[PDB]
Amino acid sequence: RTRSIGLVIPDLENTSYTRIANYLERQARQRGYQLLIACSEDQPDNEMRCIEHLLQRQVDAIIVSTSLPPEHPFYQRWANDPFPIVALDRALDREHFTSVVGADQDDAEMLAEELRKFPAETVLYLGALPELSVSFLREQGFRTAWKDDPREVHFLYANSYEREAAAQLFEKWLETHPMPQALFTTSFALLQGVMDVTLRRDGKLPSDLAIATFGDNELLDFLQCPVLAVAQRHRDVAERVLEIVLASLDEPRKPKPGLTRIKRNLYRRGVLSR
Amino acid sequence: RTRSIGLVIPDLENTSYTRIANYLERQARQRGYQLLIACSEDQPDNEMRCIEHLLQRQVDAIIVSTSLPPEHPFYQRWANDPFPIVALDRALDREHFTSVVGADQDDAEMLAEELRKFPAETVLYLGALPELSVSFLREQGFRTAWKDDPREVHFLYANSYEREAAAQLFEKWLETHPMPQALFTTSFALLQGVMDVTLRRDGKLPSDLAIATFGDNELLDFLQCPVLAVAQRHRDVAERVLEIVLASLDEPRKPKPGLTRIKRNLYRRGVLSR
Repeated sequence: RTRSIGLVIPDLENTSYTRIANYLERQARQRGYQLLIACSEDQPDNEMRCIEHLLQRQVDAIIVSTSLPPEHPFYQRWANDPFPIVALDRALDREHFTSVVGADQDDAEMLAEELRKFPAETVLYLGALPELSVSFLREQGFRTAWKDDPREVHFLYANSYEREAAAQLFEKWLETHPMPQALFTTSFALLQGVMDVTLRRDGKLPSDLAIATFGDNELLDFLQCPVLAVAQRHRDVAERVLEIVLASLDEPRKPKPGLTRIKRNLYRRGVLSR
Repeated sequence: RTRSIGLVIPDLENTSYTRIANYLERQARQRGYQLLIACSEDQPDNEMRCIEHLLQRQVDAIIVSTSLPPEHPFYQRWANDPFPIVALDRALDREHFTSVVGADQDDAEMLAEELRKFPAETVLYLGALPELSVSFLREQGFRTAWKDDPREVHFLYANSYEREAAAQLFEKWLETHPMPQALFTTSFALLQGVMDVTLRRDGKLPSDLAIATFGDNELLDFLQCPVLAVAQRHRDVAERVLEIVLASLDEPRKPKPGLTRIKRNLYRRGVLSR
């Protein structure tokens, strides 16, 4: 017992991971628990050796945001081990591990439901990598809220979740199709890309466009148009992850394996903050 | 020998501290150490107990962004002690400790000298807490670059490095004077404060105001006026700190005690971005 918990995440560069790490650090310190941050750079081999380096340092538990294909046999080593691995953001084997993930589907529905209330003839759904779950979960939540609505929705998918990729595709798409009144993006990076194109061409970012995006930024309040944004309950996430770590260490018999979900918060910015 | 280093910072929320922490863990992991983060919340009492805790966990060295004044009696305990204690951002005793700090005067002048080149008449320096060391140096640097300039500079000073303090003051000042043609802020928060009121009044962020700020943000690119931004070399700072940590462990002597000013990088945004 070193009264310490390993936390493996991609990097402390992403605000989402950092804010959760922030809330978790102040959470853990509060109970005389140290937190050991070992980043993977989202590389599988790095993660595996970040794990053992925590084990070498007599860590009491690990919290992981795994980059492996979860089933990958590495974590099946601790499948029936009382040593607790608690997953964050990206789930582990749902039969041998507790995982705190988000509720992308219900989130995407809520956000989509809200955007639809805005008048707009032409609508554009912009995502990326529909092969992935986060991409599909979000599309499904959206399609759910736009089921019996008459309006046609143009769907457009980029090769990656990047600013440049979105910029290129949206610009190419503007040749055939015209500018939309309503927009739905599944990451902030996509919206950036779309905005770059609108700053080009127009010179002026829009004041006649309902924006709806995943991820949140406070600087969206300066925009001249209505924007809707969803972001994680970073603190509420941290609480739940830690409660499970403590339950496994303290209580007799660990919590049930499987997913537990936490919904995002909606934010009305741009003109909706006035 | 645990092969571990303790970091003590205010929080994992401030951009600069997190980015520095990011580039520091990635470096520390490579050299084969494990950072332990302990946040003071910028409270003296907390800061002190953190160091008690980290020391108790057999840590090899500590990096600190201290909340205490440079020659506080608490850190005189390790003044002639060979156990390394390196200082980040906020400097410790300038003769018994080595401090990796910024070049606020140099950076201010550089940024100021750049801002001058635009054709403005009414230029406004907005700062906060003038008597503080950091506030002083930035006022100092600015005056150097606007020494022989034959143009007035109304200096305005908020009573906190905060957004609403800046806004109130500026809008109350905007009664007595007309709109500046150039502008110089001493933090990002003060720039926020100014833009809030400019978004009021005008209902639109300016397109003709030459802007110079401390602290960077990519989203400044979307502005439609000239923008100059200056921010830390997180990676340089991080790796140059850690170099001193290892030199203190390995080399038969402790390196020169004193300040090592690392200069900030300049970026161009708004219309300058495109």
